[PDB]
Amino acid sequence: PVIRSKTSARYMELVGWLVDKGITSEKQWIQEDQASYISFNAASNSRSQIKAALDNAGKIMSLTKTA
Amino acid sequence: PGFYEIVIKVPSDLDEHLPGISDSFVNWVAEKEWELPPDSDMDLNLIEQAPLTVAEKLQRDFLTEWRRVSKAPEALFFVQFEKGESYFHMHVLVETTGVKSMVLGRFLSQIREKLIQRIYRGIEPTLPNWFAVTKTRNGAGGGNKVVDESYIPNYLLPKTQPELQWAWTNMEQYLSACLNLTERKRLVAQHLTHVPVIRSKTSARYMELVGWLVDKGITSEKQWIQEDQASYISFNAASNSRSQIKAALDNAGKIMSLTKTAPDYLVGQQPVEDISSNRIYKILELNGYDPQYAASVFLGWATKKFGKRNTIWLFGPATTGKTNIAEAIAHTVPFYGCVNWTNENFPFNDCVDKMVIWWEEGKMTAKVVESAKAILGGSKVRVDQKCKSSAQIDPTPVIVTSNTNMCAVIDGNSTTFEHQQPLQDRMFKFELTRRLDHDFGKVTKQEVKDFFRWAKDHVVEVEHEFYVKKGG
Amino acid sequence: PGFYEIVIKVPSDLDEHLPGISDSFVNWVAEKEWELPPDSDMDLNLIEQAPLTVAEKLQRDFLTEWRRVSKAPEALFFVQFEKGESYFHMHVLVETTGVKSMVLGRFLSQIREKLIQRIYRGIEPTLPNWFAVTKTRNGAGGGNKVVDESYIPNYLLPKTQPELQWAWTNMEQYLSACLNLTERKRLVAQHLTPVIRSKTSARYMELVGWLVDKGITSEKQWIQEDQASYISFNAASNSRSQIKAALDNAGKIMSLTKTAPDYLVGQQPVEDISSNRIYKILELNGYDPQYAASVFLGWATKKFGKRNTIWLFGPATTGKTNIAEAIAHTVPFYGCVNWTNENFPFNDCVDKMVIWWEEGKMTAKVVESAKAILGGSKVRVDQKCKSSAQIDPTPVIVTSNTNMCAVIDGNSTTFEHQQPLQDRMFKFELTRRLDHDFGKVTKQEVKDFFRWAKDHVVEVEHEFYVKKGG
Amino acid sequence: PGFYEIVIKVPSDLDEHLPGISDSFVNWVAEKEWELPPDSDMDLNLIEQAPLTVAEKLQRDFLTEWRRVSKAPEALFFVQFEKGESYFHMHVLVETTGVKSMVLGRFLSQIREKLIQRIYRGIEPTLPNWFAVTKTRNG
Amino acid sequence: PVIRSKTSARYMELVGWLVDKGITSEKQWIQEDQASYISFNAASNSRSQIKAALDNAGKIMSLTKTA
Repeated sequence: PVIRSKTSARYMELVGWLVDKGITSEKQWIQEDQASYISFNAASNSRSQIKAALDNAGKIMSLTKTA
Repeated sequence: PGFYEIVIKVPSDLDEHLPGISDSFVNWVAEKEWELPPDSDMDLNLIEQAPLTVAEKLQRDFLTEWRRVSKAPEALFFVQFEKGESYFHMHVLVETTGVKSMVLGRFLSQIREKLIQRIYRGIEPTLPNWFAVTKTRNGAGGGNKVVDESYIPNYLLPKTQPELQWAWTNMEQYLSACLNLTERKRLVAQHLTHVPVIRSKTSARYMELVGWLVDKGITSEKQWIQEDQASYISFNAASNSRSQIKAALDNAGKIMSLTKTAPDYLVGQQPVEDISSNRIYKILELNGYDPQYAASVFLGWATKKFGKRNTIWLFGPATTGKTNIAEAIAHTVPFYGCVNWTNENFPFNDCVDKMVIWWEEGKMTAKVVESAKAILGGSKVRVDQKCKSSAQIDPTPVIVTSNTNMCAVIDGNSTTFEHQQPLQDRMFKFELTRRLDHDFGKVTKQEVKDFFRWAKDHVVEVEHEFYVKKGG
Repeated sequence: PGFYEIVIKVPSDLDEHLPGISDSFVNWVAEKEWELPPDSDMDLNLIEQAPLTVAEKLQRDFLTEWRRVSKAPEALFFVQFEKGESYFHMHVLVETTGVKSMVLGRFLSQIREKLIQRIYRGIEPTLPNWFAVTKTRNGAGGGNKVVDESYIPNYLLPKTQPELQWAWTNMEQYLSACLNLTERKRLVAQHLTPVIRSKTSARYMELVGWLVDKGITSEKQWIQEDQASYISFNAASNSRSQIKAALDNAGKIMSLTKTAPDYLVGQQPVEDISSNRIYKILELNGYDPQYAASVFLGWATKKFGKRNTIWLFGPATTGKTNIAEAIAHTVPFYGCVNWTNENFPFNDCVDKMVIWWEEGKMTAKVVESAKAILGGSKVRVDQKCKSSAQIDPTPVIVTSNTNMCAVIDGNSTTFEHQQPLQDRMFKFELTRRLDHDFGKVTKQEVKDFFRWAKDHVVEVEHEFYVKKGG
Repeated sequence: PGFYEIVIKVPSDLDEHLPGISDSFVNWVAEKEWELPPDSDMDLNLIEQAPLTVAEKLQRDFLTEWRRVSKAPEALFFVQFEKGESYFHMHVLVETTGVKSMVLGRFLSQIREKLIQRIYRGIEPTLPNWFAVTKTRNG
Repeated sequence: PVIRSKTSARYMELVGWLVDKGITSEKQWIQEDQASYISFNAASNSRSQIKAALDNAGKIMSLTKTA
């Protein structure tokens, strides 16, 4: 299935925009744009979301795409 | 433009929901037959008849009352008659033009009363909350849910023939998708293919606080109180505000770890009007060195302008116009670290995750001479740590303030001089032999800031050499 | 000088937009040919012929009528004949000289009627809104838009062949940019080149302020000053989620801001120093109380640096602990260095203003950090079950009876770090024992001693042995 | 001493707000000019012309009608013409002496009728409530 | 400063009754009035409040009263 909501669509768009630039960890986020980083880090549920997004992007890049 | 999701339950059982209804109403509702348009692939057998007419009358009266009470006949709307699992309802949508959130409650009650007095003719439906508006939270807590245009293709259009019955809307972008599954599916697919930040009153202030903190140079709780104790206390009243302090501190640290150059924080803002009063000026003029040339050399060394020769070495006994300036610089910069010359295995243990490498009364070691030459010659290298993993040390301006000849690189229980020329061709020799008086006073951070700023107001041609020109 | 943006649609299809037009007009529209200037890179094939004549006549008559209704023949203008996606239009621009913004509709209608009666000969174009003025807001609620000279190179000049057909203007700076893409692009490239208010936070701020004013060190003093407040703030659902935070915040605020000398300075002057217990202890032992008082004044005010430490050496029960017992009770916060714990000896000394060392014994595990702490130098040390913390230069006092220079290292001792420690303290020789009727030192006695010290300042010489009493 | 906050929305477009206006009015509004007084440092280029004359005529007739209906020509007042982003609005203030809050509405209606029958020459501006008084609550 | 609320007043009355009746442990509460003990031991949050009030009463009696 593909549940949708106001909190999941933003996360989907964020991960889709991140995987395009090849984000590795939080270090690359500040290099690209710290404004968007602090925007999401301002919330309280983003701490547990960024850690999962990093691993998800890593696992995706390694299984689908090739160097 | 936002919209309000109004829920209007369509009475399914006219005998139970509308006890005592006149027979004329039921006759007129049952005699009205409907037929889908010619270009409509929807199956009419699944769609009802009397409930369809009831929903049509209800939504028509609702739209009429809304246009009459809001004075906005050109307002957009989107009605969709569906069939719930146990009762019929409608996902009515009306724009917020001319109707604020603090007046919607009264208009809803007025429209409900008008519908009960006109359609049902006084008889009020006995359904659990037959007329209400979607809220951001269940109960009387959350407020009116002001959805967006993306809510239509995200919940209404995805529904197909089984749950769909009819729909009415004046928007030009959802005209053919009223009674056509193909158009609805096409719009849903287009919306999914089309699809970042979030705007909130609680995050907007945090985004400015994190930017003001880095501007003021705060990297801990003491620095926050140094500016204003009341301001710091205001941002730590509740647990949510307390965790915010730690989050902001961590983010500010990780950001400062990736600025662009150290001088970005050391260089002052406003110019200098009296440099003679600065202690650095007197320290440089007493040892026999042109303050202007020394300031230019310091600016070029801190800005990574020399590259290979981007290093300064203050010679002469300890505390001779060498230790005071270095201590002031270390106290001014956010983080610092003293090179542990005693620990030849991991002398850079204290210089981990630091912006400046300070060598206070310490001799050069041969165990980290090759790796240190890379950072001194403008090159990156990942050195080890004391019981910790390695870490890349980007080209950072190193400052040496020792008394013994640094060329005598020690290699354990002996001494060598093979690294004399290699280390001398990438450092500046500052023969600061003059000793400061007991009443000289320690240099402050504002003094270092003013010195670094004046270094920019009076720039001179800095020559890449070993021996720095003295004050003639 | 501003300009008015008046849109004028050019009827393309003369049969549909101008029904009933005479054949003579169509003949003139189709016969009049046009040709770009010699220095024009635009393609004439893409530019239509019939609409160009109509646009030229329209703009000419419009300028002629404007120069008459405004009384400004030398006014600047800028016309650009373009081609929309489904209808032709012109971005006519006229200066605001002569004609105002409020009295514009009348002149516009008059010019439209004249243009009709002249070119179209009574027949009015059937194009929806074929003659109007660009408003400041999309709708029936906005005044006439008054653009500026910068509006041309930021909207009209960027446009290209698929859009443009012709343009007319008298400005010396925009003549070559009317029928030339190179000049248009050149001009386009040259012109472009926290606090928070809340009822739940105000109470917390007021509580922090009251605690800082009264000076609540630990939780015990809270109940002493007020019990109802501690009961109310503890009755909350979170219980003890804010009490400890407020205590730590107040402690840190009072430590970083104020210091011990702020309170050690006595208020009123000393009336009799001989009656003080510290003075008697210092005099009976054969040491000039004046130098000791000056040393204490300079030590709290961290004015010695390396030698910013006192070492009251002597046998036990010789007026050594009696002074520290009062010095620690007078100051707000106090601690004790645990010499037995070689790993974390500074377990109790956490954010304290005065560090008292009772029967201290230097160890090899903290011989480096000790030299920096006692010597008035910033240094970071690892805390017990807590992160590291920098102990800023703080007055430290020792009251041991053994040799502090002896560095213990398990089942042995080394005197390598003897001179560094000897050159950073003030050794004493207090051998006289105090009687039972001497009594302990009070809190006011320390303040009186500090006041007498400030009242009698002498040169403090960096000597190992303190000057004895002559 | 209190004052009544009166607001007058000057027609931003006479052709759209005042349909059928006489030609003499437009001619007088266009041909009329003004200059900066001696003790004035405001740029005349930024200040409009026709709106200035319109506001002057409006405030003059309003003050005359108020002094005639109140029988207090020596009363205080304060008129200030503004230039809004969407439309032009005037801020008129009159003393609350000799005029109660009840008869204030009747006097306002009377002067409005006089203005629409004399100034506008029987033309009602299309702007919503072109003339009214500010209340203590938006509504 | 003092927070005002029903729970605050209830806790104040509780600690007052405790320090008046000389209660210092859970045994004395049952010895005097075993009904209030079971009444306050129902809610989960009240269990921590009981210990907090006990400690507060003990400290208050140690600071004010003497041996």
